[PDB]
Amino acid sequence: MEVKTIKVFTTVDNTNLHTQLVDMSMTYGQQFGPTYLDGADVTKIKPHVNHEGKTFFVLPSDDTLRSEAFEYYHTLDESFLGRYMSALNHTKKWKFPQVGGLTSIKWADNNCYLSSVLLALQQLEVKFNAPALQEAYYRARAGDAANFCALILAYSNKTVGELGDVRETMTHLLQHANLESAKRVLNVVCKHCGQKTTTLTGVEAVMYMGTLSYDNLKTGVSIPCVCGRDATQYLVQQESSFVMMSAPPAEYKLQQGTFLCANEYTGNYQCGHYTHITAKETLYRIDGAHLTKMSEYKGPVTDVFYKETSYTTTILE
Ligand code: NA
Ligand code: NA
Ligand code: NA
Ligand code: NA
Ligand code: NA
Ligand SMILES: [Zn+2]
Repeated sequence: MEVKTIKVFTTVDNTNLHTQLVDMSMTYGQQFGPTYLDGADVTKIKPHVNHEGKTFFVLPSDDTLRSEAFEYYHTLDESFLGRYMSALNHTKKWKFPQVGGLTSIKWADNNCYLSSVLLALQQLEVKFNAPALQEAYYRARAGDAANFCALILAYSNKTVGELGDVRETMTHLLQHANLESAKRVLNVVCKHCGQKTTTLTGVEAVMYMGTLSYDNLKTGVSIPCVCGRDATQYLVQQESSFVMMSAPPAEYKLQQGTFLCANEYTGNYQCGHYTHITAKETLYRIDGAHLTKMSEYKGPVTDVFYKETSYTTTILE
């Protein structure tokens, strides 16, 4: 007798494993719909005896599987799992060296922006609500980052090789972060329209666009008003474990002891390359696999991260 059937497990979350008896005369596709083995699309291939006992990813095709997928990924986007697997097939071949004491990514497939995201996240006090991200994030910190990168890509709506942006990616990822108690209060004054207090929560409490300087947000920054004037605003209260300050790329000085980490962007509107700046015993520039230690830094910066716990202004009235 030749082997005619094998047992395998199917899954949408790599936790709940569903036993299947596979007919070796049919493709995986004919039995399960689109099917993946460690990210590889095996929809069109027939089973091999060596597949016995292995785990295959499938698409959520009934209410139980849809619920498992929602519970794990925190999205109802039906294209998600397929995009995640498509990315994973490539990211499993990336290398994740330890550079400046952090897990970095050796350059491949225009992944510099992802390396900068990964490096930043390891330095923030952040956790993810979606179990897929939290579990992958833990593994990534130790150097097993292929799954985390594939997830970031899928959550971002980016494919492997696509040119990306750190701030855009962070906006997508932080939607799944533990920011429900993050709070920001801003005092806003327009000479025409008057005063108001703006309260922001979640992602909007930790991300700012317009200046790289947390000090400047504290002391006063210009912001457009609906009337056409420039109003001024300053930070009254902040409750979060970090803040991310972003601005269109420009030359900026970074001084050890005054920030957590940052993204350098060399380039312009068309094209650019993202590197990571951090500090340990001195300033570090981490460009994928490559470290440069620095005694000063003045260069093109787009995002600066700062530690926070709780801040309250001393500006009166
Ligand atoms: Na960074
Ligand atoms: Na995961
Ligand atoms: Na901010
Ligand atoms: Na302030
Ligand atoms: Na990097
Ligand atoms: Zn106004």
